[PDB]
Amino acid sequence: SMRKTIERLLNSELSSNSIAVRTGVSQAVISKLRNGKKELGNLTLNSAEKLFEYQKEMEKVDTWIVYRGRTADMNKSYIAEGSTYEEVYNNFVDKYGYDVLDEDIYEIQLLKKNGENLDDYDVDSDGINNYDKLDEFRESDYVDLEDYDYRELFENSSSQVYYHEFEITHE
Amino acid sequence: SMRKTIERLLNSELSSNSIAVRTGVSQAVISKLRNGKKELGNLTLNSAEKLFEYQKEMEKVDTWIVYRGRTADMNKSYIAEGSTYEEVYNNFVDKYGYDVLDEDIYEIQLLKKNGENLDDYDVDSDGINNYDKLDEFRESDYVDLEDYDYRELFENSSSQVYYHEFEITHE
Repeated sequence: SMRKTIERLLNSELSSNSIAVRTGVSQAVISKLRNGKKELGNLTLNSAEKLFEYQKEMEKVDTWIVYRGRTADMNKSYIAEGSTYEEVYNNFVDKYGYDVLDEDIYEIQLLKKNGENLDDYDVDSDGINNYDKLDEFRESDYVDLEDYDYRELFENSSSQVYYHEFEITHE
Repeated sequence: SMRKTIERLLNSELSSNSIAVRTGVSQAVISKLRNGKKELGNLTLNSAEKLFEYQKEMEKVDTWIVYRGRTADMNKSYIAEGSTYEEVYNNFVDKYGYDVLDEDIYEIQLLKKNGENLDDYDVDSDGINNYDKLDEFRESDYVDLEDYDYRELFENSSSQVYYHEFEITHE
């Protein structure tokens, strides 16, 4: 855990008790670090990591995502929000349901992520048609969708929502 | 220090006395770490740093980082490389420019690292809008970004590049 980051935490206006509660390091240690009775280099690696990780979180850039979707006819508009693409997807389905995005988009994304073949699953605009292979695939061990895959769930979709915009802010 | 690097040193074939003469760390401590008498967490920050800095210099020549960035266009992907995360960023900006990563991500990360409140800088999806206060901060005395911050500039970006992969030799 780098000393310069721990020093930024120790020279901060936070109370020694508040640092202790939030990090799990004793107030006694924090106080001795702040008054010079204990040198920072004398901290154990575990406690140094706890202080370093808390200060990194205090300096972490935040992310907020606003999704805007439009139908090809531009009659209907959709808006979903969240700090990750999964939360945006969850907000979208909570607001508009699970039948607005392309059919089986979640499963199709899983198949694409695992190296599977679209021809084998009879993928169609209506949806995956070969259900028996898909049920066997669920029994098969596979890698779960990552956060980026939830963004692709919107972008791979064209049946009802054709226009997809993701506005990101770090404020 | 970083555990992973120190764990490489202890596990890799070397003499505890040769480690002692090269690093200055007591042979008793190196032996106790290897035999499980001393846990790496209980090692003081001073000794952990001396062990880490040694292994780092012995791996500096062989250390390479490859970054891969995914976008909505499957055909369009970004590659950057370097011995440090900062070098990876410099290769990325030389090859692709400064308008691919999220707006003003470098400056926003710098502001956050220095404890600045983004409200004062009028941050939104367009980036920093209050250029006057940014000019004051640039002319102020501030802490520069450290190496891990450059990995974060890619990791926190989600507008154009939303999936980030780092391949590190760690040797």
